[PDB]
Amino acid sequence: STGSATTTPIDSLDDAYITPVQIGTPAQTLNLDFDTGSSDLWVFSSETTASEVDGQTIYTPSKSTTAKLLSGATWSISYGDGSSSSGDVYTDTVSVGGLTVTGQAVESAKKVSSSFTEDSTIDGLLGLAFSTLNTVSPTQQKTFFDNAKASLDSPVFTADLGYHAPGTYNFGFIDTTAYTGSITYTAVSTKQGFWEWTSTGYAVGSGTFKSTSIDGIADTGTTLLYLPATVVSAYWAQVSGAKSSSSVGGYVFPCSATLPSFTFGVGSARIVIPGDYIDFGPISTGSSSCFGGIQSSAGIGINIFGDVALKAAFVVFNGATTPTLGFASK
Ligand SMILES: NCCc1cccnc1
Repeated sequence: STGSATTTPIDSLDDAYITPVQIGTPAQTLNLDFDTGSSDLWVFSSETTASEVDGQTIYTPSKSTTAKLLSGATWSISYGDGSSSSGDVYTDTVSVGGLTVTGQAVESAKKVSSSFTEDSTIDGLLGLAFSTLNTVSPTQQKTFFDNAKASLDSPVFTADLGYHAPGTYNFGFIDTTAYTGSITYTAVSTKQGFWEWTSTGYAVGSGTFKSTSIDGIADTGTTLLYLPATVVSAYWAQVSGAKSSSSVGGYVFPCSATLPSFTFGVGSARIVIPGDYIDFGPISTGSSSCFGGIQSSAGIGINIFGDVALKAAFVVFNGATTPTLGFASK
C-alpha cells in the first residue's frame, strides 16, 4: 500500500503545515500537524475542556462506530517550546492520503495549553518520530507510520514541504519526479527517539564551506533552523544590522535586508536554503525589525533541522531495519 497527502502552510510565514487526516467511521477529517520530532497522534476532541477549544475541528469518538476506549490508558506530552497537552486514548481507523491503519491509538485531549487553543488551524498532531517516545501509559503505543510500515510497498515516508506553498507527505514510495539529481542518504541514530543525523558542515551565502560535524534532528514539527551559536553568529554577521535580542527571543534583522542563503552538508552533498526562506517577517505588526529563521540551539540541548531547512529539500525518512535519512535538492 501507499498514501499521498498534501500538506499546507497554516499562514503566510509557513509557521507550520497541516495535513488532512480521516479518523473514525464515518470519517471525521481533522487537519493535523505532522511532526517527525514526536510520537503521539493526539487530537482536539469532544472531551477537550470547552474553554480550551477555539475554532478547531474536534474528534467525537461517540460518533465513530469503530472507536474503542483503550481502557486505563492516559497520555501527557510537553514539547520543547513549553506547550503541552494530555488526555485519554481511543483506538480507531485512521487514514492519510488513502493509506489506512486500523486500531491506531488516537489520543484524545482533555487539556491543551494556550498556544494550541490559540491556533485555530491545527486540530492536533501526528507524530512520526520513533515509537519509543510515545507517551501513552501504562501501555506505550505505536505511531501511524510504525503501524502502517509492514503494509507499505517500501518502509519509508517522505516530506516535501513547500516555501509559501503546499507540499506533500508520501507513505510507502519515493516519487522520483519530486526532486532533482540524486538522493544522498545519511546515518540515523535512534538513541534519543528522533531522526537524528550528523550534517557535514555549512556555508553562508557564497562563502566557503566549513567542514564540521553538526548532530541534529530532522523535525517537521519545528518551524525554524536551530544550530550552534558559532554557526548562527557566522550567518547573522553577514546581515547588516542583525543582532540577537533577548527581549524578542532571538536574532532579528532589518526588514530592509536581503538575506544570504545558508547551505548545509549531507555527506558530500549540499542543500541550499535560499535567503528568503530565513525571513519570518516583522516581530510585531508594522515593525521594521524582522525575525530570523536561523536561531541558536544553545538553550535547547539539541540542534534542530526544522521546516526552514527541510523545505529546501526532498527528505526521505527510511524506516528500514536500520533507519536512514535521505536528502535531495528539488
Ligand atoms: N517537534 C515539534 C514539537 C511541537 C509540536 C507542536 C507544538 N510545539 C512543539
